[PDB]
Amino acid sequence: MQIFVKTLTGKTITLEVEPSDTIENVKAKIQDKEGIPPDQQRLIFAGKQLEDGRTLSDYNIQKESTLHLVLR
Ligand SMILES: [Zn+2]
Ligand SMILES: [Zn+2]
Ligand SMILES: [Zn+2]
Ligand SMILES: [Zn+2]
Repeated sequence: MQIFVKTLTGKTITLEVEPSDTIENVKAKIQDKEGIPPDQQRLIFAGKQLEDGRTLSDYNIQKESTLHLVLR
């Protein structure tokens, strides 16, 4: 599954993931791409705040879905 993560500046990160990847796994991948620490990352998909220990398929994230890094 290819997904897109937009940073707070709107830069697109493209990631290759599996349905069972956790959000914590996705935060690690974002750290590798952009140097953003996982504990500073907050992700949203379709208005939903994404929890570290749940999976992409738990949130119905699919091929070409876009997630956003946001502020609290
Ligand atoms: Zn894939
Ligand atoms: Zn696998
Ligand atoms: Zn994985
Ligand atoms: Zn795996």
